[PDB]
Amino acid sequence: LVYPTLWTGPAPEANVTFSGENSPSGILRLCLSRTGGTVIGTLSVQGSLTNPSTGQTLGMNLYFDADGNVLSESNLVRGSWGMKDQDTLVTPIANGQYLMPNLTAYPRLIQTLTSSYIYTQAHLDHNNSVVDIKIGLNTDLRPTAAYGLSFTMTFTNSPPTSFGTDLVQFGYLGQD
Amino acid sequence: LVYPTLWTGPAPEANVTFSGENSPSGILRLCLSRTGGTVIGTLSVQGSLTNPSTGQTLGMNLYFDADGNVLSESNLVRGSWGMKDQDTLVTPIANGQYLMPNLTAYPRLIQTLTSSYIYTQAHLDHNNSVVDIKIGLNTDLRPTAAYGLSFTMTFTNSPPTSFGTDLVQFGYLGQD
Amino acid sequence: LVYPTLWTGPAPEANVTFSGENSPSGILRLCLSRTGGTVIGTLSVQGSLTNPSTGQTLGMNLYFDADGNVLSESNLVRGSWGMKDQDTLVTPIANGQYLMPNLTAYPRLIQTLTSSYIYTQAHLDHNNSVVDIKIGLNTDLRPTAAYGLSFTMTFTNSPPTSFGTDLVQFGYLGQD
Repeated sequence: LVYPTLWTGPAPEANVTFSGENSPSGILRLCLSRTGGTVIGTLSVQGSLTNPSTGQTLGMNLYFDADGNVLSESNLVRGSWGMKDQDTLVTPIANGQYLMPNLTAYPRLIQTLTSSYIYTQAHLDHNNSVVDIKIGLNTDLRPTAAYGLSFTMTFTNSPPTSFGTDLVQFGYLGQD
Repeated sequence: LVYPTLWTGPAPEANVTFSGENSPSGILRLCLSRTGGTVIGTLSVQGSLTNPSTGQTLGMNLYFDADGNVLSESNLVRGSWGMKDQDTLVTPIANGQYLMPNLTAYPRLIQTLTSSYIYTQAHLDHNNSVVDIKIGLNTDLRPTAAYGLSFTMTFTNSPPTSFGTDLVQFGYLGQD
Repeated sequence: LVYPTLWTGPAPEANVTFSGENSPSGILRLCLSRTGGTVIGTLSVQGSLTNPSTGQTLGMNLYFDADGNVLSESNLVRGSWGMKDQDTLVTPIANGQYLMPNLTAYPRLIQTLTSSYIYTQAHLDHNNSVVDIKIGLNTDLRPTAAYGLSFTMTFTNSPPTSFGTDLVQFGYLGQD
């Protein structure tokens, strides 16, 4: 048993709208691969807010069904998520559940467990400005969702109009 | 060749006894998977100390035999370390050596090599306080032990009565 | 598919020459393994400068051909890069492209994309000094190089006459 790889594609186009935004104004480069029990995530985000949002934090939620497909309520455009085949996405995902966060380790809708979060930080293009990122495993999700993956970015002060981050990695326990 | 996965299970109960403590009062969520020559670890820790520990540091040591079994003298109760089968533990570990720290990269009982340590840090439930973890590969071990992982946690001042960390990750070169 | 593992070996001898030095005065411990779409790197560096360097930063470039062998112009001596067979190093590298950074995600010769970089940090043996490490995916190349992987270490003041880092990890998306 070798597991599939779920991703947004290597070099995707604008594929994420942010809270209170009309059209998609950011690119999310997410990719999940697995060995043994462990899923490994790689992440990089860049966007530009069309409005100066009065708030030091800004977030972005992924919600998945039982097979690992992204649900429409997510901040990611459905089109931009699938299985890795070479340098492309394969659209109808199969056996995605294996790359999702383990439901016993990271119980659904329980926000009070530190053990279900990953705190990390990413560097920003301009200056040595750092963004804190907080990833939430199964913590933030809608009734319809089976799994989840929340990304919350806090800025040193007020978010810039435009930003790109570096490549940030993370690991967590896979389901099954 | 596909390697096995060793872990404390996905949602273990109290399973570590901290130095100077009578009963297990801490939960260690550890998991080691592998591809190629690299072993990937995920760590998350929660504890509470029945007495107020006069000391900034707080450690816990794992000692393994040749097959990758946790030895009695470890801070982990040995009932709580096994192979992954779905969400369960399998108690006779077979071929665990592949997840142990490479004996040539990280020689036994040589504490003077920086290359044998991983310095990382975790976030603590309360505020955002950090705690510095220092994993030591084969550095701290008993005579009878074959391999070792030692975790030391330095708190910014004095350890709290109770605490839970986020999910931390680390990689190292595997044996064989 | 099961991908190979490329590395400098587990406990290599002096195998890297720093920009300006005539002989190798450094030890690079690097290993790349892969699972699914993700390549996972481990890194620790030890070196000493035979002169006092007027330069706060310090850097070493790896340049690879189509199969993932290191070219001569790389700061790493060629002798010290190969495939993993247990604790040894196998020299005709076959099928190494899979461990190299994906060319669609991390375009060649392009340095203005933050997404092509991995900012991280290592701890230095003496005190709790950190050194900032910036890995560049295909950003620094020679006309002959197919792929590239550049490490730049910025020190808090001038770089010391000798140093050793702890073990540091990163992930990126692999080619094919």
